[PDB]
Amino acid sequence: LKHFLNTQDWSRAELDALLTQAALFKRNKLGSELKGKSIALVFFNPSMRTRTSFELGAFQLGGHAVVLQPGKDAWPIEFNLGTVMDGDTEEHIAEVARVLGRYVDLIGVRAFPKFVDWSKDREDQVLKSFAKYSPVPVINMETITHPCQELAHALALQEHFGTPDLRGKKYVLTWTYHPKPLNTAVANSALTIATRMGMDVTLLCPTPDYILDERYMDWAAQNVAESGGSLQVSHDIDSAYAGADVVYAKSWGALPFFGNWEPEKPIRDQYQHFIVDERKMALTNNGVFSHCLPLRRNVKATDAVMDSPNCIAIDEAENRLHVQKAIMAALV
Amino acid sequence: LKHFLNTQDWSRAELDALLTQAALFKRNKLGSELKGKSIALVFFNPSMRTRTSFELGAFQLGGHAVVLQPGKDAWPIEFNLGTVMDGDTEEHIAEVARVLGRYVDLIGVRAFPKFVDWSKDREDQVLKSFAKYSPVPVINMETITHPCQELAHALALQEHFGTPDLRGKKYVLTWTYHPKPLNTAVANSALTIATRMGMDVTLLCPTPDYILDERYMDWAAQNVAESGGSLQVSHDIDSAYAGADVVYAKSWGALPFFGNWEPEKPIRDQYQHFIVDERKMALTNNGVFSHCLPLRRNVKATDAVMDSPNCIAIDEAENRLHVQKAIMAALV
Amino acid sequence: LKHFLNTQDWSRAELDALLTQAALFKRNKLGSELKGKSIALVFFNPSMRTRTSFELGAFQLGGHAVVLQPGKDAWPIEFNLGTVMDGDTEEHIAEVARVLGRYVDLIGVRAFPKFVDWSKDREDQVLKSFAKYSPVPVINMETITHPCQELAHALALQEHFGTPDLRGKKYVLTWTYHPKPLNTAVANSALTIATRMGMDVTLLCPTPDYILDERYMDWAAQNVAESGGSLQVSHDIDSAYAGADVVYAKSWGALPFFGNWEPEKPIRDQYQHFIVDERKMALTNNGVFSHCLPLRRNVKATDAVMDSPNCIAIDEAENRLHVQKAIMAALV
Ligand SMILES: CC(=O)N[C@@H](CCCNC(=O)CP(=O)(O)O)C(=O)O
Ligand SMILES: CC(=O)N[C@@H](CCCNC(=O)CP(=O)(O)O)C(=O)O
Ligand SMILES: CC(=O)N[C@@H](CCCNC(=O)CP(=O)(O)O)C(=O)O
Repeated sequence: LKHFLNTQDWSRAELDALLTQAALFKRNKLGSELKGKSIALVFFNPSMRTRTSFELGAFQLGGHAVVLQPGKDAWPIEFNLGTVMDGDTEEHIAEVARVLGRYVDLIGVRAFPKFVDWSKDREDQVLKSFAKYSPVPVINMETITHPCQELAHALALQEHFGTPDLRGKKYVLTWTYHPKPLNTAVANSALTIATRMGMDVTLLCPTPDYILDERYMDWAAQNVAESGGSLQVSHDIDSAYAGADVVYAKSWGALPFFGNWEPEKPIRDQYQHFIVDERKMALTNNGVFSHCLPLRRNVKATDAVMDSPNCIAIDEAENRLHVQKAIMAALV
Repeated sequence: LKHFLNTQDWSRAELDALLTQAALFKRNKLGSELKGKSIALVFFNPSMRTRTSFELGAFQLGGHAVVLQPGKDAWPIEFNLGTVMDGDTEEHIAEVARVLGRYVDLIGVRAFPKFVDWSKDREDQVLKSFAKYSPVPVINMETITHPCQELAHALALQEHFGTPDLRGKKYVLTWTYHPKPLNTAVANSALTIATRMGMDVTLLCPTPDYILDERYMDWAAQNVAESGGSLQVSHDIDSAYAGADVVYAKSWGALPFFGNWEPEKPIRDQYQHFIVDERKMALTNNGVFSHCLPLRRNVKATDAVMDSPNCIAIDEAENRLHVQKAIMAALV
Repeated sequence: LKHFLNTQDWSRAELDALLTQAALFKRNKLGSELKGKSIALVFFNPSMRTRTSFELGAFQLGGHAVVLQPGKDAWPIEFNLGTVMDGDTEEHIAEVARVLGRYVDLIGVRAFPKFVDWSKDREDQVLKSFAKYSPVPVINMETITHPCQELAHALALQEHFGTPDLRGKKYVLTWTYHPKPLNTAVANSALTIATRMGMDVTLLCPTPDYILDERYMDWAAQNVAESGGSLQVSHDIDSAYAGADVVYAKSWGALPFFGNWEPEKPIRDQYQHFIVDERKMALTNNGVFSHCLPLRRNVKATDAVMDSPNCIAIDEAENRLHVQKAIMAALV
């Protein structure tokens, strides 16, 4: 059974076919690819774009999305095997995925890490469990990676440069400030897709403590080798932005401080100057800027940057709708 | 771009066309005016009728409504300009409205005042922000006015009297008791639509402290002058109800006590006799009674009044569905 | 007006027609029985299967379900008559049911007992109120009985034995452990449907304190007399399971301890050995096992039992979709 858990699992030809189908759906939004079909959107965390885009996408293709929120409207789910369920969990994922599999044709899942132990969060237990027990295709709506965002981001870049080939472009994935420590998912996905696209990638962050999990650094290295791009970690803002064609900002908490955020709070607080402003964007090569949203203005990016004609964040957000429809159509 | 923020913004011919389209939809509920289209219903406060009527209306016209609840399922939104977003707000309305504008064809918004500072609440910031940044038509699902309710109310009155012309009718908008201070929205809208319809309007309330914001008193005066009706503020129950053709009850907190409700609590508590009972309705001219709902029985109106054949509250509530479909069809 | 509040209210011929229509819908899932129609699913308690199955069922039949959650998204409702609504309740069921009746064609309701006074919970006030004031058919989505579950359960049994006639089969409805006291609804429904099907039923529970309310014991006795089966209460595990063809587990709090759960906590804690494991299932006559879900593994049933080919819980859960579509089609 084929799922969409990570782009890294898909071949380039498959990914390209997805992006092309996405571009096609953007031209002809109404279709019958999901006529009489349905998808269960299981959210363990908040969402505005994801929930809206998937719901509308199912509708535009003649299908129906059922939005569920365990612990809110649906019952809380257990994921550990062989444990004695006497805690807050009412039922086990083995039952949930099998039942849903009798109702819907597709299952989307969103589950952020708990932020207490990266060792456990990095295992992607929720997503894997759904993929393991579900008799129907599973779609990652963001767990520790965000493959749907990668494709929306990629398509938006191809549309901006007027070509499917982004090789050679200088891509800067930069960390930015935020009062609280966030999921690395989007950062991990950006690194993954930018290198898979064969761009010259620079991971710009404050200190080595903010470097992404080895898993994704390794995925990127393997991708660079296969696509002809390049990977590089930098802590110097000015040299990073220099001549950049793309600047993708995202904030995340240092992995080494998982479950121990108190001491890392004073650490990030002294780097809020990583905020993407006009000055830093001025060093780029008339580069485009984007963020996955939700973004806090004057914290992650200044108002000027967000309103500049070079910010393609809205286009990228719109593309979430088109690429997800391509993914559902492919899996169905 | 044309929005439906307040009936006061629309011409009489436009309003009449809306009410007639509403009456038409009531006869033929299924249509294709919204085929393949969608509306984002953004609720910042609870709702039963509004959410249900809009959702079904979109469905009956071949479209789809996506229900969102910032702070609940969607991310909390910021509205102030140029501020440093380091508080509870994750993203700015500028982004939210622009993103939604890439997904849906219409945006409905419901946001009650915060009840801390009327000076700020009366600015209708949420609604205006959506209308400002949204590339698609915005619909007021109740903020400080409730235009959708005005039309449902108006249509129900025209159907009751068997005519579109309500000029000459004596209309009594009366305050009623409630343990807590409420939004003036419905009261403001009633005053607005009743005068726009050219009726002889009497705003019956306990003391001058309960008179509506000048903005709406002025809208009503201008409406009276243009339609040939009349406006009047009264604090005497018996003289108000006398010979009335319509009695519309609603409770609201005194504007002068915004952000300082403690001292106004003992003030309303001594006027719970404003409750619409058989006695007061007996003074009317076989007048009809209505309320926007949700209504607390034996507090705002007695059981007898609510069950009398003269209560048209259910009909008015049903009409929310029909007029809103007319509004969406017109804006699309 | 015909509602679906309990199977006990329906004749055998009607019930059989429902199960047959259900089997038919399972073969041809898409239809037009609810084209342009809608159902309001009012949930006062959590749900995953019920909400999903009804929502999809409405969609597959060309209709639309509107999901509501009083106190969450919709306004809190009052049910007592003639009371002064100055509490947490904003509106009365008389208004709610009448309004909904102007919007939707069907009303589903889910409302578990409050667990403070069985004398009040057993009156089924919410369900009855909706059925009383609603101008359109009402469907029990589980209150103190769960008729939709009975039919899903019944159909699954008929499919398992390859016949509509389950007379003669030995049916064991057994109590099982759970850290907290639960609703007896499913247990009451199982007893009701198993006897209505004319099986030899044994209610296996720890002590006489766990025997179901007389109402359902009496329904079962009347059913046994009419169908030719048999009813029996047992407290001995081994003799109960012996030669059983069906084993339906469910946990519930002792009725005599309603509103006084502290002393019954230590009572159930000494019977967690009622958990359906391989040993007990080994005594059966190659009997099938099922549970309504959500089920806690290793608490209500061991992992081995849940994964055995004799567990038909997933099939039964799937059938919720098919029988509910038959019910809606019949009531519409
Ligand atoms: C700060 C926070 O917790 N945010 C998420 C945003 C994920 C990307 N954003 C989306 O997928 C858009 P939506 O569907 O509206 O959430 C994160 O940092 O991982
Ligand atoms: C007491 C309270 O906060 N209520 C609101 C009711 C608004 C009119 N009522 C509606 O639009 C009906 P629904 O969509 O179900 O809320 C108010 O007083 O402004
Ligand atoms: C422990 C608990 O409170 N549970 C309920 C389950 C009812 C049957 N189960 C269902 O109808 C499935 P769903 O629609 O997902 O709830 C009870 O014991 O009465």
